[PDB]
Amino acid sequence: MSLLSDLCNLNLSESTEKIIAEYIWIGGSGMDLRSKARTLNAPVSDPSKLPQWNYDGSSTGQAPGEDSEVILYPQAIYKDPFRRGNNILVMCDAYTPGGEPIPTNKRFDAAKIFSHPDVVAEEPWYGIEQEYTLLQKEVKWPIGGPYYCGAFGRDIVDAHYKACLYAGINISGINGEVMPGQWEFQVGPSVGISSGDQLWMARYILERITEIAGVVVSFDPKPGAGAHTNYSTKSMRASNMDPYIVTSMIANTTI
Amino acid sequence: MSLLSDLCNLNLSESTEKIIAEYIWIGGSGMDLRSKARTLNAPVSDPSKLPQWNYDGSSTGQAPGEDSEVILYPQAIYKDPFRRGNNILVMCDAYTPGGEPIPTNKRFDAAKIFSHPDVVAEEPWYGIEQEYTLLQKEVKWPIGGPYYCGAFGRDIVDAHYKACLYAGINISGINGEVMPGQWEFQVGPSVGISSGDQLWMARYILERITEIAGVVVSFDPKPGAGAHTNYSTKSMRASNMDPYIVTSMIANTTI
Amino acid sequence: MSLLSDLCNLNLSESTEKIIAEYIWIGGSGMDLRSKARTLNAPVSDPSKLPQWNYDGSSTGQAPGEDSEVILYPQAIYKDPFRRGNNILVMCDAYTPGGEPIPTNKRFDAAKIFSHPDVVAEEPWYGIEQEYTLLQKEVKWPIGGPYYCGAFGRDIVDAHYKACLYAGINISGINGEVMPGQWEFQVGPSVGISSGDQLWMARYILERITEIAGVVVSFDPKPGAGAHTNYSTKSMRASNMDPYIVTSMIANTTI
Amino acid sequence: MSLLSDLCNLNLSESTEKIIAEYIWIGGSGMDLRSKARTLNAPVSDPSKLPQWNYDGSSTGQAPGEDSEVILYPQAIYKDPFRRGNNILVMCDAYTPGGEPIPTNKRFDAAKIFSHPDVVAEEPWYGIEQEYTLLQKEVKWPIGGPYYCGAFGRDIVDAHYKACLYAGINISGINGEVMPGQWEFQVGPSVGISSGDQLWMARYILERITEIAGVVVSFDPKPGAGAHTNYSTKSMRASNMDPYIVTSMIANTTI
Amino acid sequence: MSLLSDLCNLNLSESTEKIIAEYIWIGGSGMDLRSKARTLNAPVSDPSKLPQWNYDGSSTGQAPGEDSEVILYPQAIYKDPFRRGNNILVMCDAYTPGGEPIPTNKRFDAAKIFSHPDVVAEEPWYGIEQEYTLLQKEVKWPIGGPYYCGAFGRDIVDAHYKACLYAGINISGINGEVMPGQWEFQVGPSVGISSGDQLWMARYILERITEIAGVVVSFDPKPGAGAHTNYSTKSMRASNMDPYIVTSMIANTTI
Repeated sequence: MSLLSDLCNLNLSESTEKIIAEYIWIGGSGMDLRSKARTLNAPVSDPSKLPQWNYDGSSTGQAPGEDSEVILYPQAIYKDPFRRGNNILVMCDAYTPGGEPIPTNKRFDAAKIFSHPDVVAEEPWYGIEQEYTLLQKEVKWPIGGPYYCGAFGRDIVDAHYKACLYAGINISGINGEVMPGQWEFQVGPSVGISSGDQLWMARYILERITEIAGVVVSFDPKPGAGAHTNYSTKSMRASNMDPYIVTSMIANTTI
Repeated sequence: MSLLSDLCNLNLSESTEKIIAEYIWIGGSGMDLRSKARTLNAPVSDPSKLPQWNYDGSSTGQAPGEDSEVILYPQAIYKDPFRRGNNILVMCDAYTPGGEPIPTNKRFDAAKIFSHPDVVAEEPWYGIEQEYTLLQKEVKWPIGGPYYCGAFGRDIVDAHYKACLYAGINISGINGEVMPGQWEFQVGPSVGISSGDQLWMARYILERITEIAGVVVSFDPKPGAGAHTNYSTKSMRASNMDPYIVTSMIANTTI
Repeated sequence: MSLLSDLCNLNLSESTEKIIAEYIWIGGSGMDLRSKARTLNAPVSDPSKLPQWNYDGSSTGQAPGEDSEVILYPQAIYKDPFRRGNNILVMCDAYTPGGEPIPTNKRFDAAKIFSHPDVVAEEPWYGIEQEYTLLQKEVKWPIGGPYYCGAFGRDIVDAHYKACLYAGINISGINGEVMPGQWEFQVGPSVGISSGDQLWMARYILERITEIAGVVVSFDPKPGAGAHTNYSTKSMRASNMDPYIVTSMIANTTI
Repeated sequence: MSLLSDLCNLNLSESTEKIIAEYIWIGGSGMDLRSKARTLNAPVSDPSKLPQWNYDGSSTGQAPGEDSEVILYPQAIYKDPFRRGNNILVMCDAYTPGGEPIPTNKRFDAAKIFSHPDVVAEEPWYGIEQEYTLLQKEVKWPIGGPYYCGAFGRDIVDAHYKACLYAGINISGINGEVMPGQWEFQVGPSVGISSGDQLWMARYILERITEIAGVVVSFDPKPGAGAHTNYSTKSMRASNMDPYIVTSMIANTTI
Repeated sequence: MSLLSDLCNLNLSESTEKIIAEYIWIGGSGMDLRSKARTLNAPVSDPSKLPQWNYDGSSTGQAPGEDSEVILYPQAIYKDPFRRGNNILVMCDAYTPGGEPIPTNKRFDAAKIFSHPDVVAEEPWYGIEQEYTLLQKEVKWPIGGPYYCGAFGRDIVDAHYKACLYAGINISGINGEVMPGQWEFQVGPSVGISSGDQLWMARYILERITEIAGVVVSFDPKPGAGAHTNYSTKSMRASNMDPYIVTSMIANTTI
């Protein structure tokens, strides 16, 4: 009657060489996030050598009826916090076939903004601040002053923090809040496009951890959960809003 | 009081040398599968050295009442997910006595098709796609549009994926879809009769996963579901149907 | 809580040199087995060096009330698949005071039969098949035709099989059957009195695994189940009956 | 909760050098025991170096109101069941300050009896038989003919045996009886005052194991549970009564 | 639910060098205790290189509504029993901005008292005597004369002891009491301000252990529970009262 926990943790270096990999892309609605997996071969740490892939976009909800096929590309390579070992999560972005951004991409524009000379000569360290809430599934409300930096499912938050440490993303620090079940973590001085990458990946990791643990987070402005973006520069040195938009617009407007 | 999982997991290289082996043969209905186990002496990787063994055919149903004796042969030798250690599994095929195929064999015809000089020189690969739904025991209804890679019940599929990786199966990747609880995976470039072997072994492994967990899988097309074929060859390079037939009929017709 | 298995699964080489040893003898009805444990000093594989012991025969129910003293001899040197380590299980033979066999012994007669020059001349290897059923506490009925090699508490059976492999009993393979809950396993190569030894040890091990996992069994044919004998001789090379009677009558009559 | 067991099982030498030690003494009723803990600095096996300590005797009930102070001396150096590692237990005895034994001590008289030249030259060994019952917490009835060396909470007995084998109590075999829940165990060639020391230690370990598991023992003459003295000197070679009395009266009267 | 224990416990040296660190400060009410965390780069045992910090005083209840900033400093070097690894805890203290004491600071007074030339030459050791109670999470009453160490969740106390041993606290021994669920532990020789710091951090450790266990403690004078200090100086060498006050008032009055 065990929840298969004897499995799901097998060592792979003793049986085979193939390593699983999952492809995560932004969904059609702008906040939905969906993924499916494929095997791979001998591990490498260079995203350029990973093969491309596609999927059915109209089924997700970001591609037309006839042009469901929308290609994705590999650019970010990290570790896996739910199937340990050498398994890898890769943050792929949605594209209408032919190289042009999909209508709901908002990734190529950020790439060109942060690759523009006035920005790439600088170091747009965007320590964006993200905060959320952990309610439930059965009641969709938080468990149960002192709550700020306080005791409602702290194990979930500790698991998320340690999984983020393990994965390799740049996270800095967790913090509680007065409103029940509310926390926030800092990602520190990372590149704006990279900062959007880690924000999306960390939201996915949180969603998976909660669904494992028996709860669901609600990334909404009011469950208050929002976003604030700090800016660091070479000269200096909403809970569902797109991180690339806020990070890129600061780089575009300020520079 | 019910903790016996300390058993079922004992190391073998410290007490004895015997290694279990379970014989897997296709049942009478063509989709039902039966199996029983027997010891061995020493580890080996050559299927030709394994001894033969039989069973009572009329009890299973695919043999006559008086001719219940159904000789089986060893062809497949791969590890076991649910007993670990150094155990093996074999995908034996049903045969009438004297080397003649049983009425529900569908193994010798595909073997001779893929051993035909034209086909064997062709060396074709078949990434057969298989679709199914994991329903339940207590309700026998799917676990759970937006469901396409969107959630609950993923752990059974993760366990099955990792068990297939642990075994010798060549699997590719799970694709959650719109139908609740319904998932899917591709096999990949496997050589015909081999592709049928891995499809049957993977179906058995998933059946044991589900009966361990507490769910029941109905592979039938409409409990929709179907089967497709992939044809890659050196010249150019129903969800419950026999993999040998589809991979060989395209081998026979095209070649 | 209820976590006691940390103590149950301790190691002794880090603390002491004393090793437990459990003494098993045939009960009064001819099918019940009573036993307790006695400590020792150093491990050994020679049954002739073990100490002797005696119990209260009248309390058990196979000796006179006043002459309850029933000496027991050591026969078996095999490991314990419930406490592991260097723990051992030892056979015992009920005897009347003075070296004469107890009325319900049926062990010395088989010993002298298989020690006869004729029987030892034609080496009596005995493969014995034994059949049982899995009942339950609340119903005392099988868990839950097609059931032949199909699962009703397969974990109990896998545990028993692996424990038997660990504990030195020469078992050859389990075989699920048509009757719900009903299974059966073959013994294989075993020399007569030895065959009775492994049959009795395997029955005791199954009983203890059923009590550990919390489940009840009935080895009787109809709580139909039965047993057969095989005679592998050098010359040409009831589910609850005493193995010694069965394995020796064919040895005596044929040889 | 699934946690609290990793904490209880933390290794000691990884962080600090301090080792806990608990002080167990005979309570007011003569059968009850009381224990609280102190730290230490370095491991040692010589009882002559452990520091003295006292307590409040009026609260316990074996000291006068004004002279609640009751010094306790270090007696035994043996390990701990539930805090394994380098934790040790000491069997301290009650004493009115100034060297005068408490009326409920009954330990100094046995010391002087076994320290008398005739007895100490006799070297008397006492394999005392102790029998108890494992019923339950609340109902206080047995947990869960054939019962004599039988299936009523056997795990408790196995745990108690394996804990008693922690480099210490010279237990020499466990035993069951017809009375449900009833059990008993025997000690080896214990030297006089030791026999009482190990009997009290084993009773305390059994008490804590039962309270952890979920049962309560009831050491009463009629749960019938009693005791028997055994005498064996160099010349010749009640379930709740004080062991020191019985092991010394046979020492004093015979020698 | 069976998962998350593989989580919350991942190894860090395998993936990233970053180590989490949590900042605990005294709350506004005088007994509330709240904390947030942020990562670092490399381990160190020198409490002079860690970064600075601040938080929301008005939300917590310490600083005015407008000037809510409450600056904090690092001074403690310890470890975490709830996350293990190289994780550390620091006992920061509340200030008004600019280095001036906050109204509920009670740090500079004790620091100057113990660092006063006469006292620091004396360097008095304070074995504070702290006692508390473990009632319940839901009903806040114990789960259950003879109760004086003669149990109500002893596992919690054992866990707290071993956690305090791991965390580097100079603790010396535990004690029960007749009061239901009432315990206490001694810290023994500790240098002045370190006594108060260690009392506060041990209370925090116990608070998190009890909230993990599903049980709430009450640090109130009568659940009774108090605090008492010792004066073990080289010259002779309630449950919520501030340890610094009691340890420094005796330092100031006597010296």
